[PDB]
Amino acid sequence: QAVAPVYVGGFLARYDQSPDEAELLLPRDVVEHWLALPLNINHDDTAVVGHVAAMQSVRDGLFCLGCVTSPRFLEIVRRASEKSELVSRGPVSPLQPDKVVEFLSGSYAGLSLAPFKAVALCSVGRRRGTLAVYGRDPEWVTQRFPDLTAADRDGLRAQWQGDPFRSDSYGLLGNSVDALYIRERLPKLRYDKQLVGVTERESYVKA
Amino acid sequence: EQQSQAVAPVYVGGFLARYDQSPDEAELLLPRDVVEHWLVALPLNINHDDTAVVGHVAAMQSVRDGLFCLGCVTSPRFLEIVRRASEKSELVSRGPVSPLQPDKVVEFLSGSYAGLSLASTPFKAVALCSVGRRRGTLAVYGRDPEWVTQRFPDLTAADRDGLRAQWQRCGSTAVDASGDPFRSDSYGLLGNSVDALYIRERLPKLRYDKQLVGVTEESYVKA
Repeated sequence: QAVAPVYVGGFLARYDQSPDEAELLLPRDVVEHWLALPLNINHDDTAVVGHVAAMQSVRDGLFCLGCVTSPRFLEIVRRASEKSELVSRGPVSPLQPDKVVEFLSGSYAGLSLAPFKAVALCSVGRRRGTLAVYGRDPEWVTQRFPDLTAADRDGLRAQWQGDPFRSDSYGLLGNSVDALYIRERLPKLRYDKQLVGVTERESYVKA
Repeated sequence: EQQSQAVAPVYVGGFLARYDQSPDEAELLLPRDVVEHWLVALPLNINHDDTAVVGHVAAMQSVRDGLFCLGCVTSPRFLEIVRRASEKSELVSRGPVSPLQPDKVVEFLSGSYAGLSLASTPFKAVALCSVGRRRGTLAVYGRDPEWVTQRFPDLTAADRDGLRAQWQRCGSTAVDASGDPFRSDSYGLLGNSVDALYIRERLPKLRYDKQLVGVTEESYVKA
């Protein structure tokens, strides 16, 4: 099923990465101290598509696993995915094509952490290393990140084991044009890929 | 009343090809002698998608520096989709460069479909796209055909007279026959938008085009 739930994993922050804006600083102790959050689209709270299913502070940063569950959102995505050349091209070599997952991978390639508040799926995160990895199996999703240990995954696994989306296709389309003008979006995304060791050769990542 | 001005027609102009630009790919070659020979309004669509016709081409003219065209976006359904999406754009909310009146629809089109692409009897259609494969194909949107043509420094007063004779002569067209020619929807445009995000060097290409055609000197262009 295309509209079945979709899991998304990735780091919300990389501790060894020094941000340009002081406003983006997120030290380890701060995270461990203040450590379900809604999952929305680009910080629009009228665009909640699911929830954060797990959060773990690991060696390199704060890892998160979210679950996209909104039927309204997933249907919009399904329909849009059918009109995407990128999606039609499919994944690399062995991965099974999955239109909904691939469209999400292409559109919201990054994560952004807004106690806490919420995690937003965005075209690219302001913090580096925040690549979003989508998949149908949460176990598979966490396995895409070389940095995570079995113990890391054990902590995450324990955590993840009305329709909140109050937006529409028009809203996502308006957001899509903003994305086109984020400076250095692809370079930033590729840098993130490198930092977290995730490749398009073993995931649905499009950057 | 206000949302009415938003869905009024939108004119778009720009070069479909630059005679001064040597393309790396042979399939993109379009020499002046050829254009003249080849040179009933052509349809205007979104990224060469036949189910996404939004208007027609009002004028086409081979000038000194290339093939220039002027199109008219008329589709009520497409214009309404664009209007709704434009209300949810941070880019559009920031508005245009000072003197220009904010125009959500025009700004959304300027941002999304910043390029023009010719669909090679010889001429079949013109496509609005995120960025053209031929350099210098920047798309300039506006509510007035005259204003749009005036954005391009290369065009002479004589060049504009020829284009004008064409669009003032262009009354009703076959494309926009007895109804909306658009056979797509917001989902179709949304799907196309993800594709645009992965076009390499999109902004640098758009910036290069803008300078090449002198539009850098005021308009709704977002790049």
